[PDB]
Amino acid sequence: ATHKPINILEAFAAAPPPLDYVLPNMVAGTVGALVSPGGAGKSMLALQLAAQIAGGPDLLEVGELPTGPVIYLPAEDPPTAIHHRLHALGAHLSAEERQAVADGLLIQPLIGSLPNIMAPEWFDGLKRAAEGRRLMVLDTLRRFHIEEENASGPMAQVIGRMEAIAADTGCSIVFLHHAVLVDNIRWQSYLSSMTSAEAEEWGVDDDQRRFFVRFGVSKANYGAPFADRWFRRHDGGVLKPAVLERQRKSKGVP
Amino acid sequence: ATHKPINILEAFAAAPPPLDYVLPNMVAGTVGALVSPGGAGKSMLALQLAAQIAGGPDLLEVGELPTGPVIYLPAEDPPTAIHHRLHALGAHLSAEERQAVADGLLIQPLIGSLPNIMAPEWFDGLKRAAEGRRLMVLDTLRRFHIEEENASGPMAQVIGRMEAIAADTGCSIVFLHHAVLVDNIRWQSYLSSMTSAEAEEWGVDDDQRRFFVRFGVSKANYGAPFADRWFRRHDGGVLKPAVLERQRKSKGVP
Amino acid sequence: ATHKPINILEAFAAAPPPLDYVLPNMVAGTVGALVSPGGAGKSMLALQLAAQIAGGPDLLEVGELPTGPVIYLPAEDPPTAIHHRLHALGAHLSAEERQAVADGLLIQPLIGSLPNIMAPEWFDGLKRAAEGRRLMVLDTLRRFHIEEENASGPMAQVIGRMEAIAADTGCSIVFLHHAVLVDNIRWQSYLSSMTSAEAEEWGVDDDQRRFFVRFGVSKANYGAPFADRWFRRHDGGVLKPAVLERQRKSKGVP
Amino acid sequence: ATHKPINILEAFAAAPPPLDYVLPNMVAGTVGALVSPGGAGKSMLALQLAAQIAGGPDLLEVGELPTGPVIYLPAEDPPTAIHHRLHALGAHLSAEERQAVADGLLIQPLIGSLPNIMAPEWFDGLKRAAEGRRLMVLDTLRRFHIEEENASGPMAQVIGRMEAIAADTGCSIVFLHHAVLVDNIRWQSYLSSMTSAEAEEWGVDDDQRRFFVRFGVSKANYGAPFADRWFRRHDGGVLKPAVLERQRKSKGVP
Amino acid sequence: ATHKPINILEAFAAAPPPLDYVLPNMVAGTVGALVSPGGAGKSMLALQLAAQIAGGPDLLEVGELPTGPVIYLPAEDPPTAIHHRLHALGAHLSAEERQAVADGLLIQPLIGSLPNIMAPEWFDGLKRAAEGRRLMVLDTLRRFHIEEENASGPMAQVIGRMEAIAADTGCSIVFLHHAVLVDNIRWQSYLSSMTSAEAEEWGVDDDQRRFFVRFGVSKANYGAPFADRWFRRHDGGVLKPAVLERQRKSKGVP
Amino acid sequence: ATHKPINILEAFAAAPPPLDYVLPNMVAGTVGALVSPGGAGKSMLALQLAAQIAGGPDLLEVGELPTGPVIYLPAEDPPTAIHHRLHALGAHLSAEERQAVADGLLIQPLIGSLPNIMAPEWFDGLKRAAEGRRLMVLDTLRRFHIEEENASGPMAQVIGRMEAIAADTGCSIVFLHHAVLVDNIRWQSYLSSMTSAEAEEWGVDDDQRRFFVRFGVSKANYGAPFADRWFRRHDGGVLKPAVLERQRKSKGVP
Repeated sequence: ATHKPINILEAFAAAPPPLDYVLPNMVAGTVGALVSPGGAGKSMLALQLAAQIAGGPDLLEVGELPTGPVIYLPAEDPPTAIHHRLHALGAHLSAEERQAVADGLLIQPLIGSLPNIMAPEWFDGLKRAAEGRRLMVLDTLRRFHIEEENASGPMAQVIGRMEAIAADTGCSIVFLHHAVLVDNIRWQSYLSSMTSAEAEEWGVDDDQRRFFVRFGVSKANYGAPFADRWFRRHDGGVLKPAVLERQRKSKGVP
Repeated sequence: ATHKPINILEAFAAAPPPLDYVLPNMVAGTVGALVSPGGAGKSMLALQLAAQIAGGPDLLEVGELPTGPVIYLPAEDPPTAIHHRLHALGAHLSAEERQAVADGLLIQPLIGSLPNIMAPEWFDGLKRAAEGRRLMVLDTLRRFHIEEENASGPMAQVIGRMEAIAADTGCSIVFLHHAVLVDNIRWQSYLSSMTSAEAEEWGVDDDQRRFFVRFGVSKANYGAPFADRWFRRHDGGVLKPAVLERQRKSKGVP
Repeated sequence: ATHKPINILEAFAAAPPPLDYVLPNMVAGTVGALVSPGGAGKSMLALQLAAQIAGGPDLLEVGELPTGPVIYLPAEDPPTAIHHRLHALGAHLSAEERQAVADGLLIQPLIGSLPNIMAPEWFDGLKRAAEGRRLMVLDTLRRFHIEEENASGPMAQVIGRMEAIAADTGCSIVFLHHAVLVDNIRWQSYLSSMTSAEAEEWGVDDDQRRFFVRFGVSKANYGAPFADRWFRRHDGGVLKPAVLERQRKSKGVP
Repeated sequence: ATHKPINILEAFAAAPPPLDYVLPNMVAGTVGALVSPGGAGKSMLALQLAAQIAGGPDLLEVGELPTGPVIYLPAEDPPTAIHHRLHALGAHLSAEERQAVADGLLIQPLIGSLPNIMAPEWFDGLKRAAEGRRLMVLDTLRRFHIEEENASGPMAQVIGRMEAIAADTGCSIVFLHHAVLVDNIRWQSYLSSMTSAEAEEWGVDDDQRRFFVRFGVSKANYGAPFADRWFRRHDGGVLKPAVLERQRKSKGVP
Repeated sequence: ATHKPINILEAFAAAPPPLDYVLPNMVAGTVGALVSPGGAGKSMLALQLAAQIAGGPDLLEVGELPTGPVIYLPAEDPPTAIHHRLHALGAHLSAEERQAVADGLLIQPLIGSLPNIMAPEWFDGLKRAAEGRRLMVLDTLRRFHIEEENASGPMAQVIGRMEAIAADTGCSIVFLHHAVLVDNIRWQSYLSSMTSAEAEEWGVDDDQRRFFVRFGVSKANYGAPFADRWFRRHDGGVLKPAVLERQRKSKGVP
Repeated sequence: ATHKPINILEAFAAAPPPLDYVLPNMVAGTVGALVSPGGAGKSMLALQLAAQIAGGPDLLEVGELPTGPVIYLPAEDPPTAIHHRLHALGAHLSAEERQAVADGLLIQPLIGSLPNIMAPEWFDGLKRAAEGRRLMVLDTLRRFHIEEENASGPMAQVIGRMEAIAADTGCSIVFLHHAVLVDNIRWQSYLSSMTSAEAEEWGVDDDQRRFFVRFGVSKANYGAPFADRWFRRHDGGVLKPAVLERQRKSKGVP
């Protein structure tokens, strides 16, 4: 990506247009990450945010977000599993909403395709796939490079190429990560399953905490504070705002 | 392999067909692993599951599984040893069951052949061998690559190529591994010899524990929970269900 | 860069010209660093210092500094965020001061441009951009090389190239670094958000410490001591002196 | 090496031919190791075992073994030391036995020859020398490769090449190793000088333990258990059975 | 460099000429090192010893040293800083002594030049610069190579090249090093700022210890023991003998 | 080096000639090492053994050793230092002995010559220099290679080349080492300065233990036991048998 010098006098003289956020606290045209241990629900959450930006409803009740074409690249899930996940989500959408989602969302399975962003063929293809789009989701980062995720140099190159695509096309990029990488990212969100401790704190008996997960923004530079959110895992894993009440007075001794 | 974009509206519109499992909790067309310390019985278990999927009887009493051509690639055992294991297993099969196994199972010894999936010759050969088959078993992974199993980058490439073959041919791949690879695998099963503590728990005298092993699925993303299984080692190591009874009231002080 | 041998006799007889400092304690024509944890305010401080040297006012109350052309290279901030930062700073500048800054400061966004000082094309371009200039700011170092920052050999080459550019052109270079690498630098400054301990030491009640940050020179070889400074964070993050006084007697028990 | 698929039906119907052991518990046509600290007596034991298989007497009292041509490759001992070792062993052989050994054993000194199994010239030469032979002994492994023995990738290739030679020619390969690397071997034997604790356990007074060494198979997959053996060190280092008996009641307090 | 065989009979027959020392305990035509933490005063001490060997006075009161052409190569200090140090030193030299120093000392700044002794261009240039000279000072070693100072192999090559230049030209080489290299060096001297404990030992008030430094030889193979020296820091850092008296009876309790 | 197969029948039928030792317990035609911390006296001891094998007297009173041409390669000492060392030693030799030493000993200084045995030019030269000789001494190993002495692979190559030279030419090679390497060597000797503890044990008062050093063979496979020897350091470092008496009854409390 190449940029023209900033017009300093203009920036001083007039108020610049408000920042454009693709996601809460994430500026459009940049790279971000969604992290959590495997199985926490990143793929489901990612699909839901993708569907919302594509034009679907705000089922997650995060802020209302601008709409634009979205491309989701799942490289770890078998296609038939994705079918089932979409069918499950579909139960939460009206006929008009299902249509809007299909009109703005592209899902291209890449399991076994071996994408390597450090290879010209894939960098070129990914950049072309980002053109005209507002968001690109990579699930997960591990399958889009062949470097050591512990090597700062190689990873600075891998992440740098995502920044190049985003800056040149305007299409934001969010990669999922099972868990440095975070040091090279300016926006980071996460998923954290409800712990036994949190279960007691929110009046959820153990045995049931398996159905709740919290989401928040762990790293951001701009925008108003985004409060952590609790989601309930419905049939098929679909996430929806949880209805929970703080257990001010303990039920026993935590 | 290459995939067609997901038809979103169709996925929403009607429930997709049920998932096709090659093994308990493992989706057909993906890669999985069977792990345990050396000498625990992976080769015998693998041969039995292979014989089952090939069309043989469900001697292991694990779930009922779809049948299809199977290719077993033992790269560490002397060919004559494989003959002894087959002969032992044969004593548990009727005439028609032996014919069934023979018609659907191919066993190609590779000791001394040095297969290297990162080499074009072997990748192409292994992919060709997977064509038209339901399952391919690699025994063990160590002899199918020349990388440092501690290196995430190189191993991501090795496992990645197995995913390419499985997704492209539809043939599932399961590799054995002597006790990371777990991080890059979505399905994982294991074998663990009966401990002295477990022997006490199941009323099995110590010294006799050497004849029992437990089999379970430690990592799976889809499907109903698979209950751990206890197997009894018979002549030649052939595995059978074993009917153990948990000692409710201990025989003494464990 | 090339230097002429030192004329010994002349150095003895003539009074050495006063050292030319681009920044407090930093000799013009050398490389230096501004260090701090991400989010402490390096980008804002650097911008204000750059505006001052370019010809703007001494808003920070640091020593008056020689003026000269300045080029600021932000490689991590999206252009729109820079527009906003400039507009905020502009509220502290008169019409004449705004023009002075615009006349002497050049800001070239590099997000996604992937600069690599070890690559001929980039070394040449950066060297070319340093010609005729007083100061060049790299924000941050991590985005100007693809090496391991903990590797002395590689970083010697990276830092060495910045030294070559500064020496040959006369343009000083200051790179930002998010909290080894300081062992290769002769000038280092830092930013440190006020801690609870420091707030009690300076008469700032807790809950208000979020408004203050300290700036100081942690490594220098020449010049009179630069006293640590406390800055108050104003709208948009603009830093202003806001003088504090030491709390001789504690307000309680620290 | 190349193998023919296993004829399943035949393996079921026909009784598998008895496993052919080159050494106790070691299947002919595979790779194995003899391990111990330097100086324990590996070279002498290996020479005696080699002489036996070549057609000499069973001086060691191990199981009678099939006879066949043997090639011994000492890469660490100067030729003159080998002459002396042979002369010492000769005192235990009759005229007819000496001739049998000379007829079936080939000893090619390689000290200073710098064999490297990873080099085409040496892999080809060693493979050629294994043709038509029953056993090939490498003394010791360290002098047949230039890799890091603690590096799994490189050693996989080194050991893999020995497996290829053994499988293709039918000639078993046993390499000596001075006390990871055993994880890649299926057969392992050892030598261990009698310790003070073992001497008291076997009725040997201290000060005499220097005369005894124990031999045993530490890793094996097939065959009836081989009982650990105690050998007495005679002139020149020649090993002979010398049977000991367990000391039921201690001679004091161990 | 190339050497003629030693004439043994001649060496036996008569006592060889006395050893030629370039510095205390350091034989002419070899490599040595001056080590200390950064900021201890190595550059000033080095310049003074250089000025002495060049023909200046023995201000340091170290042994009397043979005179000869000297070349000083400071690669980290801005040229203008060197002018200030020379000017300060000049105040301690008479008119004739200044001329003496100027006639025998060459100072070639190399900041930003990036000398790399492993590169043919620089090795050849440095060797040419050593021709006809008595001493060459490298300040500091870090800027004369691009290797990992932790790597024994590469450093053995770097130091080796310095030995080649010294042995071939006869010009001794001393490199400064900010606190392995010691293992590959036969002569090593150091600087260590006065500790609070040492201050007490020499009746120097704390807070004033900052003006004293001790110089010594930590590694030397030949010559009479060199006694540690205490130096007083004067204006501009110029070093002078300092006449300290050891406090026999302590002033209080150390 | 290449060797003809061993004539087995001949080795059995007749007693082979006694082993030829170049040094106590070291077989001629092999590689050995002399190790000790720097400054212990390896260079002096090495020169003395070299002079003895060359034809000089057994000043060290080790065993009487066969004579043959010797070449000593000092790569760390300045030539003039070697002159002084030889002159010192000369004081202990008669005119006839000095002549014998000069007739059989060649000393070729290599300081700054940068020998690299892994380079064709140097391997070829060293091998040529070993032809017709009985012993070659390298002082020290570090200066004859550019590898990491901690890397077993590279070192196996470096040492292997010395074995190649020795085996092909018959010239033994002993390298000195300041202190793995020892694991690759079959003969090792050492020097150990007298400790305060040893001083008391041999009735040597402290302050004087600096004049005594012990020598022994730490690793050997053949020959009769070699008892550790105590040497006294005379003028110039020349070593001679020390006249010491065990302090059976302590002088106080050790």
